[PDB]
Amino acid sequence: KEFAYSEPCLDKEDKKAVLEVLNSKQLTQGKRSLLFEEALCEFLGVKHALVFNSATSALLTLYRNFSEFSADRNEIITTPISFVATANMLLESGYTPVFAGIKNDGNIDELALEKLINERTKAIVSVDYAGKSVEVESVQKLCKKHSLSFLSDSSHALGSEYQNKKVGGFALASVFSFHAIKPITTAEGGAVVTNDSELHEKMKLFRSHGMLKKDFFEGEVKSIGHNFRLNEIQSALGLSQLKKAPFLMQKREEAALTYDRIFKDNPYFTPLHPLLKDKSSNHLYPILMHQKFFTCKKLILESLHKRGILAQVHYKPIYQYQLYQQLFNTAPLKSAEDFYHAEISLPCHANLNLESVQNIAHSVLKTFESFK
Amino acid sequence: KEFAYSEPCLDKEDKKAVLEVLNSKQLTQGKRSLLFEEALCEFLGVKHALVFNSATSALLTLYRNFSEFSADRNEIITTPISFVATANMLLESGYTPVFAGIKNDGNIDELALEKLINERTKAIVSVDYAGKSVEVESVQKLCKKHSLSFLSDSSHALGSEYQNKKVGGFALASVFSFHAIKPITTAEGGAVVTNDSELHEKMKLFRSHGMLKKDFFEGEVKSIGHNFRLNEIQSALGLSQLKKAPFLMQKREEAALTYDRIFKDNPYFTPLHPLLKDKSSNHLYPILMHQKFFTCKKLILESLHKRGILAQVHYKPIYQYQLYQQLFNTAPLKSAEDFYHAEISLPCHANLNLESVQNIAHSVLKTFESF
Repeated sequence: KEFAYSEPCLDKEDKKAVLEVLNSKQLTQGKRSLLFEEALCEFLGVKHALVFNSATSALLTLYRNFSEFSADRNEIITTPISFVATANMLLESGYTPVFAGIKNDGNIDELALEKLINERTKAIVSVDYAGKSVEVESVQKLCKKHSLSFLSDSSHALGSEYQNKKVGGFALASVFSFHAIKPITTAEGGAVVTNDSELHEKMKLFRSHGMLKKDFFEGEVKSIGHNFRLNEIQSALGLSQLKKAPFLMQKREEAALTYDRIFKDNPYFTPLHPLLKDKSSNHLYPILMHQKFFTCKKLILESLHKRGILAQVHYKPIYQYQLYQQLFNTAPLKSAEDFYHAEISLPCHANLNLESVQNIAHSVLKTFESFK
Repeated sequence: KEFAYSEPCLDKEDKKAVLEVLNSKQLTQGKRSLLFEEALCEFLGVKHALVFNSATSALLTLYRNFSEFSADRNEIITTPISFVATANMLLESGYTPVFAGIKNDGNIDELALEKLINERTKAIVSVDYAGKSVEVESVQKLCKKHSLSFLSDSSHALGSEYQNKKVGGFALASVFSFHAIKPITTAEGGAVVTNDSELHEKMKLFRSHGMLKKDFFEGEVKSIGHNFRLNEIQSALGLSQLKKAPFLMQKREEAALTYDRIFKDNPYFTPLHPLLKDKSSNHLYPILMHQKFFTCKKLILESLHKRGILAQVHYKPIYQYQLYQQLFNTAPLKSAEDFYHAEISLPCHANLNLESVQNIAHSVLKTFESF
């Protein structure tokens, strides 16, 4: 009885909505992506939404279009505790990533950003790690104080709130992901949401060949564009999943709460969930091992896998990859290293019932006792 | 009724294939894209196939990866008669397009190509117009001679043939589209096929974050990559569609033959379909107006639309786009400007029955008669 760390959660209505699209003659560039984009705007309380084939494609369109590029303003500060894509797309946009420290919770350290700004600094890119909001008030005030763009990678955090308001409209722009195992899914897919109308329209054309309507037969191209559209089949699934996002988020919060209960005051590791101040998407359920276990990681992990718990680790500090060590040869950050050595993401998704969570939790405990 | 120039043609097994995926816990990065890639290899007779979210992503991926970029060899020759993405992706790859001349069959003229090869030339990019294969054997030589890469944008041409051999394994790599209205669809999708194993592996990495699998928990990244994966839902549809690609192509062929019959010896335009010498995918059915009609295109098309025929023109020559003026200022080519004014694409797709074709054809003639 094997448990992936996350799974898609599709139901009858989701399937019904996909079938409906298979019966029509518009498979792409149609009503359903617009409908999906409108429903996100409503859901998040923002003005503008664009859906893409992936969040990685959405990150790129944002990075390329928030402002024009200047070799004099070429550094962007971001976290090294993110999926590599957050960084890879900076490089594809011509920026140099500058890596900040993080906190116990895995989020970018709002205190340690000051130290790192210089003349080259163009933006801060934050990540709502595990779906937990970063300290928005701070980064905003800092970004204003320094004429910096605030960009939010909120891939994990569709549904998450900060001071009882849903993440999405705190930054110049925010990226979400609808990858298979994310809070809601379109199989693959992402979005950029924004309150700036000019940004929206500019990254709308980047998304689709830079084609402006004209004759009906003829169009105009003033700038480059790709084909990063999200098709109608995946838009229908998105609509359908969105309509139940608060229910799905609550099923995960329930899993989190069962874990907390059973894990309370254990001698082995610190779960992050009880430390939440606002509502979270609960994309991941992280535990942070105590130092004594660091040299056991792999053995701890293999021992979990053998019990059917396919635990993962989020994330390897980005600067540690070969690509980043060749380009920047970055000096390690202790906040990053410690978190990486400590973090384990346990199974957490909407489809896990009480029994499975109980079994998994008790079983995690047996694993750590196995050592000492 | 209202006739769009092309449509998807899905059936009950297409619909059944998609449901099997929704019932599964694997919606992306799964068996089915591998299977679809495999089935594309078997269909084409090539060693490697990679599927992407769109043909534009496949192009960028090929363009960025077929060789390392050098400011010295920064010129790639291509046709101006192609969808824009063909060039937008050259710009994004830092190359400069050199627009060649076209034949009146819409294809890049394989003779006006030597004139253009200089010191900074890296590759030739042909487009298989309307599914018609370019003069492959003649391009393979001009590229072998001048040490250039041959890259084929065969977007429209899955199923097409050259000297009774499937288009796909003639170039260094070939790109196909599975967009909603292409020979087969995955709604949105594309592919790069190749017989070059090193290039396959490199493009595979570019398609997915550059992530190399180490053990279960860790990987390595040595070069950037994106997220241009095709998911399991569309792969499943791809497979179901590919299995009937020959049937669908033969429906489009029959529709073209009907047009051909009704249009025989007409005094208004010349259709391209009868001119073929090899099997084509028939992605479009192009007709070329006689010179004396160029002057009224706007009114001829509006009255075609008026009768319900949603005809289209492929293509506005790429250099005419504001963007390409600002950059290269390109002086018009006589062959491409002509073809542009002459061309109208009539509806052509697998679901267009005999009555419909016989009606559209009749309406087309009536519209030209009234001028």
